[PDB]
Amino acid sequence: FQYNYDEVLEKSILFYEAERSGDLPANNRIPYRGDSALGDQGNQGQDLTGGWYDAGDHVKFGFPMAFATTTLAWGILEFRDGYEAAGQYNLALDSIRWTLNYFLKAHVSDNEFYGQVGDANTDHAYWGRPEDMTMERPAWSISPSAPGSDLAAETAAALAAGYLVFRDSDAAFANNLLAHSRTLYDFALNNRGIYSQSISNAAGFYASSAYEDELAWGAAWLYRATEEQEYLDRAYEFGTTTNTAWAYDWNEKIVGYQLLLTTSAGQTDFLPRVENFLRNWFPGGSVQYTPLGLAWLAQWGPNRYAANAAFIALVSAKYNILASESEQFARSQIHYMLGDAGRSYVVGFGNNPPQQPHHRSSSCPDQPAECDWDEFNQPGPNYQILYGALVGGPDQNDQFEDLRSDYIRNEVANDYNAGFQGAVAALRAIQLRDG
Ligand SMILES: [Ca+2]
Ligand code: NA
Repeated sequence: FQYNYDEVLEKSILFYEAERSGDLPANNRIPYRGDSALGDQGNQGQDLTGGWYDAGDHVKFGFPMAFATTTLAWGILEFRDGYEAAGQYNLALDSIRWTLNYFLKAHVSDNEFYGQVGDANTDHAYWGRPEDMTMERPAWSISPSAPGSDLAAETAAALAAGYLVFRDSDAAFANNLLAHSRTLYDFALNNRGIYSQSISNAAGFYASSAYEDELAWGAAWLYRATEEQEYLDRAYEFGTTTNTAWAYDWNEKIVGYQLLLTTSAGQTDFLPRVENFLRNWFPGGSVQYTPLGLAWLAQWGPNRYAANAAFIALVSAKYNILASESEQFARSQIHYMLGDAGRSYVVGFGNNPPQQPHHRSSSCPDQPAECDWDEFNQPGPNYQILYGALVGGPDQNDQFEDLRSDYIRNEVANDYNAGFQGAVAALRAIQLRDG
């Protein structure tokens, strides 16, 4: 079946706009959103306003925020023609300019980087508009005494990918991103550790299992950006040619750097593991499929895992790695999400989309009405439409209740849309083909 990818891209970008924290521009397209968290600051009063709220909450979780940005940037680089065909290319640049600017703010000095604003427990205890928050919002950083090679190298990857994206429109901005990428990557190498041990507030939410894959990923991005041999050396030092990724996601960069190195750097040693990942996902592999055709990796965000795999498959296809099966697989997954199994899983799009995403700001009625946990519990649709949000998804039998309190299936998050959006742009690009 066919879907309007131009509309999907427009809406996915609007989802990210609805996640913006800080001082919103005059041209803000999300009418229920206003200025919020203007007090966000470091421990010496450094400005930390901006960035994205992670999910349906108001925490700024730097690790997924950075990974979502690296992934979105990669899709812009590879599938620029799809974004352009859709009229969404400059809106996509404006989308990630938001988080790139936040990463610059968070990098307060060479070897201090702010990785979280908001205490997840006090943040999640509040249900209401971000514009109405009154609780203390602590900020935490990584440093030599409290390292985070994973967070620092992921942010370096986002900044290096950002340099590549932006050097074609705002070269001064792009080259500033590159300078910070180099510095953060050096910090990551010099001060080894797991960021969610150093910023332990993150450990119940975005716990990092290992940092070596982020070291390889940051090096691969900096090699693409600079072509300096020392970065390729670092990629080989930290990268695996013998292990196959379970997922491409905010925690596990393995197939990301393997594919990036094979395609952008021409390093075929990593190619067999890319093929293993793809074939694990394709029908007949290790990932179970629901009866209606979703490749269902796990209970949490199966749409996210499949959309991420579809993204990796479409980058692979672009570079003529298993292109036929990759395109077929990716299209099957994205089209599942768009409506092939009977409903859209994208809020505000297509047939019978979810109306109750687990999301605070869209759950609240129009100002000046009050908003509290009653709006969590109320049995009807969210008062605002969270256009473009890809929800967590159905269970393994394609069941979905569309209940706000079903926080697993009705979850929305920055990382959920990041592979998805690039995959949609890739499918839009494929439509440009002769014939
Ligand atoms: Ca990792
Ligand atoms: Na404003």
